[PDB]
Amino acid sequence: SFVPIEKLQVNGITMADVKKLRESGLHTAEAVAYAPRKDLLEIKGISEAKADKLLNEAARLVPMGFVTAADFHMRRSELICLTTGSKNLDTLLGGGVETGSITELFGEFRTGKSQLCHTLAVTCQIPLDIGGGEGKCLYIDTEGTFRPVRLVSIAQRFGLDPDDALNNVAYARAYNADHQLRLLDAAAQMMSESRFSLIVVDSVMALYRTDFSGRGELSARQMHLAKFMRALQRLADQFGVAVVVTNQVVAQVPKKPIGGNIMAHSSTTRLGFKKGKGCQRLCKVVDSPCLPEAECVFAIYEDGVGDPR
Amino acid sequence: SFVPIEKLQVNGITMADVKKLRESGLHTAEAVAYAPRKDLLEIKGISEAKADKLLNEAARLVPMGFVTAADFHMRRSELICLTTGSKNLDTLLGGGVETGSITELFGEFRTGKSQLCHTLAVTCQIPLDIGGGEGKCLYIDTEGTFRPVRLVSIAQRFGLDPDDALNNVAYARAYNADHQLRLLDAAAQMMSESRFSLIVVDSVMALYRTDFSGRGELSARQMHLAKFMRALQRLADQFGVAVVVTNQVVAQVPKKPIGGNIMAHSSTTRLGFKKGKGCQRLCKVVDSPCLPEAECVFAIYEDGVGDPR
Amino acid sequence: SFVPIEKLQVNGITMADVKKLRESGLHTAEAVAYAPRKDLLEIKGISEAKADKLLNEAARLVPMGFVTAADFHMRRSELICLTTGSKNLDTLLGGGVETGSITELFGEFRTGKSQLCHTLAVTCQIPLDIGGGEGKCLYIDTEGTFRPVRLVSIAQRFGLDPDDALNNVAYARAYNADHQLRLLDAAAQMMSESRFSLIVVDSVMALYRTDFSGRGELSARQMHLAKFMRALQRLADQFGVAVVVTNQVVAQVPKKPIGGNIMAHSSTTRLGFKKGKGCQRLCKVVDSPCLPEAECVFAIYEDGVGDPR
Amino acid sequence: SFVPIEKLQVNGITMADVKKLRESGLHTAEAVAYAPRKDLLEIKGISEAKADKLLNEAARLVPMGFVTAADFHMRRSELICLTTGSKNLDTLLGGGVETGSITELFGEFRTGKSQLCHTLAVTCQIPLDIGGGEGKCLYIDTEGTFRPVRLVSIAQRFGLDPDDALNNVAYARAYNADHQLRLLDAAAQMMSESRFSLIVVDSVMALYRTDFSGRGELSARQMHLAKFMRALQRLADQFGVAVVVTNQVVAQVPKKPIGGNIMAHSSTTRLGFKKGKGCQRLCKVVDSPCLPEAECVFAIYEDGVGDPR
Amino acid sequence: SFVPIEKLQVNGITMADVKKLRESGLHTAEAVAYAPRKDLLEIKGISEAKADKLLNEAARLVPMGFVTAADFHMRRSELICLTTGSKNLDTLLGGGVETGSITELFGEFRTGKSQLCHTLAVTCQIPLDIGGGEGKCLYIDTEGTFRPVRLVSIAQRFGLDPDDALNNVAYARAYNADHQLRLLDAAAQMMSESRFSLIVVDSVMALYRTDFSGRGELSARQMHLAKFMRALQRLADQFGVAVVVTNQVVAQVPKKPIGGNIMAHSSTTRLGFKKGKGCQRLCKVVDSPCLPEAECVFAIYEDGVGDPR
Amino acid sequence: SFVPIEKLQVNGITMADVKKLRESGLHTAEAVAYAPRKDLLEIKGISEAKADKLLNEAARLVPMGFVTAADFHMRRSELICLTTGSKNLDTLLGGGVETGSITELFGEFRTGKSQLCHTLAVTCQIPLDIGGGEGKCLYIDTEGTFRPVRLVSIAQRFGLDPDDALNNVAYARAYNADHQLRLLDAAAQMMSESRFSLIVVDSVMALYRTDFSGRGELSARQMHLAKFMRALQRLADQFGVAVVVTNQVVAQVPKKPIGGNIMAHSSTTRLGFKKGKGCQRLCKVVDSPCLPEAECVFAIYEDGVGDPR
DNA sequence: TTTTTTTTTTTTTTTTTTTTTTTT
Ligand SMILES: Nc1ncnc2c1ncn2[C@@H]1O[C@H](COP(=O)(O)OP(=O)(O)O)[C@@H](O)[C@H]1O
Ligand SMILES: Nc1ncnc2c1ncn2[C@@H]1O[C@H](COP(=O)(O)OP(=O)(O)O)[C@@H](O)[C@H]1O
Ligand SMILES: Nc1ncnc2c1ncn2[C@@H]1O[C@H](COP(=O)(O)OP(=O)(O)O)[C@@H](O)[C@H]1O
Ligand SMILES: Nc1ncnc2c1ncn2[C@@H]1O[C@H](COP(=O)(O)OP(=O)(O)O)[C@@H](O)[C@H]1O
Ligand SMILES: Nc1ncnc2c1ncn2[C@@H]1O[C@H](COP(=O)(O)OP(=O)(O)O)[C@@H](O)[C@H]1O
Ligand SMILES: Nc1ncnc2c1ncn2[C@@H]1O[C@H](COP(=O)(O)OP(=O)(O)O)[C@@H](O)[C@H]1O
Ligand SMILES: [Mg+2]
Ligand SMILES: [Mg+2]
Ligand SMILES: [Mg+2]
Ligand SMILES: [Mg+2]
Ligand SMILES: [Mg+2]
Ligand SMILES: [Mg+2]
Repeated sequence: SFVPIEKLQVNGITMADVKKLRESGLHTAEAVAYAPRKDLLEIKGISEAKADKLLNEAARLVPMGFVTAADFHMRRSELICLTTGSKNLDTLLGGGVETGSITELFGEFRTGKSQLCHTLAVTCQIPLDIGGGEGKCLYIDTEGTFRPVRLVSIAQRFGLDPDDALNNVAYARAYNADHQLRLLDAAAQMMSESRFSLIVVDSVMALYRTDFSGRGELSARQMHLAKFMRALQRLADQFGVAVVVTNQVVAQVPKKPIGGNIMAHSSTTRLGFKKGKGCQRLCKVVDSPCLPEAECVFAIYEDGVGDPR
Repeated sequence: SFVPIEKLQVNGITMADVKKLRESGLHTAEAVAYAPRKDLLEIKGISEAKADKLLNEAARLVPMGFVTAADFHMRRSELICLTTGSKNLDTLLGGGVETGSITELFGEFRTGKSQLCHTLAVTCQIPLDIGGGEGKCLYIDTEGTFRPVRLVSIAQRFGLDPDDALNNVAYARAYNADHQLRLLDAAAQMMSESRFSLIVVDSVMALYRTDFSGRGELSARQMHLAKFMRALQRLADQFGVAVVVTNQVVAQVPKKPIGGNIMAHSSTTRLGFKKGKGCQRLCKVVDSPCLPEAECVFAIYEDGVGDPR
Repeated sequence: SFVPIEKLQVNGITMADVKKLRESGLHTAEAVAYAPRKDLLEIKGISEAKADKLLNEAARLVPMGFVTAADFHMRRSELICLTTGSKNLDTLLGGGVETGSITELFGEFRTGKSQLCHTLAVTCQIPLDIGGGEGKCLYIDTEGTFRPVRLVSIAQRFGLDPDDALNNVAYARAYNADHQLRLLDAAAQMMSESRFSLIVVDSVMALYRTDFSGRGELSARQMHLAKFMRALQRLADQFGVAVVVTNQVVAQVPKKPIGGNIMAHSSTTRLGFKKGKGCQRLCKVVDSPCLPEAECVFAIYEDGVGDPR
Repeated sequence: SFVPIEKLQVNGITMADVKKLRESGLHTAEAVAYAPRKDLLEIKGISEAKADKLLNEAARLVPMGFVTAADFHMRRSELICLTTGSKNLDTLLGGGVETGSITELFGEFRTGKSQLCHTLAVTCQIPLDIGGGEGKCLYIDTEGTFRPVRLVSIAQRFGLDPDDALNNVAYARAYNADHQLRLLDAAAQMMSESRFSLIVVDSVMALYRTDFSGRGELSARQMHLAKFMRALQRLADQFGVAVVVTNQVVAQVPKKPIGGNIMAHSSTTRLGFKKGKGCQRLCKVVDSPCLPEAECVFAIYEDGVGDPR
Repeated sequence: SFVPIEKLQVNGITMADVKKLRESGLHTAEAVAYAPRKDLLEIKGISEAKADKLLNEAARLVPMGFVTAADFHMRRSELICLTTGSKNLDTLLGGGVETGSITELFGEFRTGKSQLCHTLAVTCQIPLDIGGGEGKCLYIDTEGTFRPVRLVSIAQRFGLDPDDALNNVAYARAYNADHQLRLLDAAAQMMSESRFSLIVVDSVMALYRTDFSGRGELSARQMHLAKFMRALQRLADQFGVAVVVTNQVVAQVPKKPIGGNIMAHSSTTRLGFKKGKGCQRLCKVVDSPCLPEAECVFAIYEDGVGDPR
Repeated sequence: SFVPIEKLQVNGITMADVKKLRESGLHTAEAVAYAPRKDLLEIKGISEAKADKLLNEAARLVPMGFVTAADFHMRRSELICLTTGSKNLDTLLGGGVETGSITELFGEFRTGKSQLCHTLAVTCQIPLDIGGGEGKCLYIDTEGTFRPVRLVSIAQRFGLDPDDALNNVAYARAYNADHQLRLLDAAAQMMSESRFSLIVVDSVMALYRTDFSGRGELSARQMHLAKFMRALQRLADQFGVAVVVTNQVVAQVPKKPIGGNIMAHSSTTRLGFKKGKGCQRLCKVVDSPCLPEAECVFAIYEDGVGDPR
């Protein structure tokens, strides 16, 4: 899928240089190709001359030019989608959650945002012919609501062994925004050794709310958030995984999501959740580059997300 | 349990540094590990190149990284749950009140919110064999309804010596929101010396209602409340105690709890109380990450909360 | 349309000099005539007494002097306008999108900026008698929202063949600001071999946000952006194409476009988009040298941009 | 109103010397009278002795000495002023735009700088008894915003014939700063053959911004600009025309014009524009040798600049 | 006042010698006394053994030797001082502008430098009792900002007849630096026939900026400027008049006057002007041999320079 | 302190020879003894015989031979040292300005060079017990900055009577370089009839710059300057007075004094001035035969040079 | 064989928050 970063060791580029690059956070040749020159010179040990040759070798292995739209159409026809467990939602989304972009879920409390993430963390492991991804899951939790018992219950409905299902999920907790950003380097390091398919951030704005307080700290908060979103997009470009994030709401003094224009402009797809009758929930498509606006109904059960019975 | 803060005395850090840190409000190595760097560059005497040292230390002692979900599942099966005195309530809660998270109780007047807190203040001192926690209780009051004469009667039912029961509860009264926030530092200091198991806040919104008035002060109220909730969650993370808070209701213009979206998103479990016939009452699960919705019946007697006769 | 650069090989200029000029990014005689002397001296091979000869010959081939306003009036009556697919919008613009200048579209999320670009990428290929351009399209994407499926649906409505329509669009993705500026040399190389009529940049400011962070890098950011805008205008002068760019908005601490005074002064026409009822949207003329301020309504359908139904 | 340069061949000077002078860029006897000797001894062919004869002969035809202030008052009380189409503006300026000096207009985008230039290009042709000039216009454009449709619309309001109006304006487009300076020699050549009354430069600093970049090229940029301003003032002295230039603004890191101290000291009159309500605009006098500070209001209509209802 | 030159005609000196001296710019006996023998021998028709007697004579008429400081104090106590029209300014300067020395004013655009010169050109004619000088004014303008209209208004405020005020000012315009130096011979010739009391040079540095461009011509520029300043001082010594000159500023790449050390060392008094609130301006003493540093406030009105209110 | 020239009257010598020598400019036997025989030849009236006799005489009256270093060391102990009015300066200079040598001060404009000379002109009359010289002062001015009011103010601070203080200073003004050289003969004649202690030249290079312009005339300027400095040193040797001179600076294309190597080698002590905060100034030792290189601080007040508070 | 001089010039915006309270 990607080009190993060891193939950049020619014409006087040694292994110590590659070790310095890995210590900086780059783990593939694509990561080197996508970075600007001013970024590479902020590493203690990389002189101006090398920074040029490094950029010349990477471009020979990673294509960056012009193609026709027919070629891009053919390539895009081969991306896989992940099933949500509900037929209504799969039809509404055009197949499921798609790899290579960012999907956002928002709503008020107990509307079902964490249950769907739990369901996807299982369906990302199953065979491709039933809507799976045949990969692993990386889960980052900023609120403390992750529950392995739900995973154990869900894995039985899809014919899995609970031991392997629990072994194939990597989990981490974050305590402030700097730690939240720091964890992405470890994620990138782990992604280059085995095959993953999904990343979850639940939720993305909870710690920013209190780490920066009031007017007078707004600009710095928005700048930090923009850096985080750019890093997530770069990971999706490098490894071809799906990315899912959650968000909270506030009242207009009737409810709207938080994070402002930075949040609104950088998400590929946006979905809104609402509370229904009993165990039923309502879903609406709020933003998309290729889908119309519409609505549907789903339900929460002991074994996960499904269709109303 | 935790790691003493005195272990951050390896290199270039003197007892004066730890004294300054303890002045700032930190009494554990976890507290230093969980704080952002921008927060450390605010204590007179710590400037730079030292905050970066205290951060490198306490990460070797306190883990912050990825694990498997099977390890997390094994660790979570060791948490303690405290009995409520009623079989139906314990069955509905999946065991009782669980350490490490936040539970909220809401309802209209004389629905039984304070009697349950009084009963929990006793059940947390008894041995783990019968559903206790073998620890002390910290009780903060903002309405003036704490009555030590109920504790004597309740303790006489569980085979406790009344004088020991009364000596093992710490009590404080608050007069405004700033005082309420300030008491938490003293709580942390006390918890770093002896062993505690439970914390009660009764009630959390009573003083906010009158300290801030009108739409022109609404934004400043919610930020203060968010800071308070974050501090409570940090204490629960540090010491592994249970946290219980109470809340009032209002009319729509049929009744809903006060506090807005900050309150609704920051709580882990939510329970609603209603009035029944005679001494009986009804309880309902309104929000939870691993339990379905259901209801049961309990009763109030001269010896505490129990099952209907 | 343009004078080929091979006509400059006279009176001592050989093929090696033209090869060096081409490698430096010049592909037409007009490009040589528009460059200052200080620019030519910075190319290896051109020393002196040769740049002067090149400039004299280019001025002989390309006119740069005074004419009467009647001649310019006659010449400007032969410019082509491209239809947007909506009659209200075409009337509001005096005919459509005009070749030889720069048009800017700004608004908040999901207001319809990318859908109009997709529609224009098809209408630039149809015959002149129905508002087409009879040429090819070049598309540069910095956000990853280009979707070939919309082109098939839009091409079906205008009587085009989908395979031919997909073969006549050239597509490229950019990953940082240096790469974005670099792609224009390849664009200029491609335009001198076959006929194009439209260029799209979607969007112009997305990567500048994160590549330059905070105050202290603001001047360098603005200077880089000024260079990019000047290159776009030079391409429009050289080849007689239409240029369309998109832009994001920010809050005033009620919304305004980003990019400052450089962006405000560099654009020829400026249009603002707003969200309406259902699938309807509103457009407003914010700046123009020959049109008054006015407003209209348009709509988004499965087959593109059109009039309300 | 000027002495032809053919009067200098009296005793010892021939037609070849005058041809050399004309090729170097001198077209009147006043031009020879105002040039320093070091400049004359720089044309191929002209040596000493001859360079000493011309300088003497010119002094006999162009007076350079002391006079009384009463005589200067009498002469200055016979200068033409050009109407702007608005009565408020004419009152604020003391009659209109003054021949023999330099006027500068600055402001942010779409504040009306180019519309007033378009109106003046028409009013410079009408008879003297209604505020006109009975002359021709020369227009230099560095941004590409010149539109003859506005001229056709404006000429009808004043009773002119549109074909005559279009035949009496000379137009040129500049592509870099060297070309911009080079066009003034052709301007002088043209002005020595027919009667003109106005010159427009719109705008003056647009190409300097990008032709020189950064700290290391600031001195050369300012020196080039000083030469351009001196040449403009020389033309105004030579032929008795009015000179109008436009300028852009930047933010103070609330807005100020660009060009430094050279521009600020070189202009005779300075006016600032601001955006009002609907089609209304505000004008302020920022610098002048004989007028106090004050403000007024004007408006833009389909037929040019006028009074607010 | 001064000793006429005709008195030199003794001991075999004819009128032809005196005419030859007058043709070279010498118009008094003090001028011949102040000149060195080397300069004298550069005149055609005056050779050795003639300069010997020319220098021997004029030493009996003009004294050049030693005296006591008390006598010089007595002589200096009889120097006229002109009034600026403002009491704060007259107090800050010790009485007004002093005859026999050089005063320089510097500042940025529209700080009031030319208005004060216009006011002095009137106050130099009023009787000695009210602070005048009872003489004529000589005015040299290099920028083109002289306005006789202000003189009428200013004269109406001091009880003067406007026509006589306008007839008592001599005005000249300079077109390059050689012409600027040439005009001083005519000034000296005029001053030997009628009584003058003030000389004005408005922007002594404006033409030097462009006449010598860039490094490589700096030495010649400074040498020419030094000659001009020396001639000004000689005139002030010869006729006992006051001398006022103006100057521009540049940015320190927070502003400083131009001209270098040659200008800084040859000015007796230096004053800096700054912009205030409304029509108010601030003045500061920057250099002087007998005054301390201080500040004051003045204002500009339709009748000239005056007190803040 | 000197042998009168009238003491050289012996056999073969008459009054006419002494009168002729006095006319030439020799006033003491030391001057005749120090004059090489070649010099005593252009004096019309003395060719041979007389010159040899005069040289033989004054050898017995003035010692010309070898002495022990101890005798010279003892004789050097009877040297006066004038106070500068500042304690820091007196400490840095080792006591004050010393008689018998040459001191030079240099710096930029308004650095305090003339104020110190004014103060010395007064302190040179104070009694020896408090650092005086009990003599008169000779002042030569080439710029026109001498102000007796400062002397009157300074006299009171030291207990002197201003009427008497003004009568003990001789003042002269120089108009060109030849006159500047000529004044020294009169100075020497004056010093042979009364007791003087100080001599001041302010400044020494102001007229040389303009009397000799540019290259080609160089080295004649330098020969003239060398002669002037040799004459100054001869006076200092003859009469045992202190000598002080001033100097200007130029920029290096950070500033350096003017005069070349002649001035650099001829001076005995060199001091540099710099501007400080408020009325404070900084002094630096740049050259001295027997002193280290240190710094100091002083200030200027209404009564002269003093300590920085 | 000889003997140093003399300063200049401004640039360029960013970025949302947060519910209240029964009546006959
Ligand atoms: N085992 C279970 N069986 C049925 N419903 C459950 C179970 N666990 C949780 N739920 C339901 O899921 C809801 C919580 O949804 P969640 O995704 O945690 O909300 P949020 O949108 O805040 O993330 C609760 O209303 C609860 O009733
Ligand atoms: N000793 C007691 N015996 C029986 N019932 C009691 C006793 N003390 C209080 N109660 C009951 O408890 C109720 C008070 O409930 P409480 O928890 O204080 O209400 P809230 O929900 O406002 O906190 C009263 O209705 C009262 O009847
Ligand atoms: N196939 C389709 N049919 C109908 N509407 C669509 C279709 N695809 C996208 N849309 C609508 O277009 C809108 C997105 O507009 P777009 O131009 O991508 O926004 P932006 O202004 O951010 O570029 C969405 O609201 C979506 O509902
Ligand atoms: N034909 C017209 N009728 C009415 N208003 C017009 C017409 N043409 C242009 N305008 C108005 O003039 C303004 C453009 O001002 P302009 O002078 O070009 O700006 P700038 O100050 O940038 O030069 C626009 O806001 C536009 O609405
Ligand atoms: N008749 C007048 N009445 C009031 N103020 C005037 C008049 N004429 C000129 N001014 C003011 O004088 C100022 C110009 O000052 P000036 O001395 O010309 O500046 P500079 O320092 O550039 O020479 C302007 O700001 C203007 O407002
Ligand atoms: N009477 C006074 N009171 C206070 N300060 C004065 C007085 N006279 C002159 N000065 C200060 O002395 C300084 C002039 O120093 P001076 O020695 O003349 O400079 P230079 O080094 O050019 O000769 C000025 O800055 C001035 O402020
Ligand atoms: Mg939630
Ligand atoms: Mg209650
Ligand atoms: Mg968008
Ligand atoms: Mg504009
Ligand atoms: Mg000015
Ligand atoms: Mg000085």
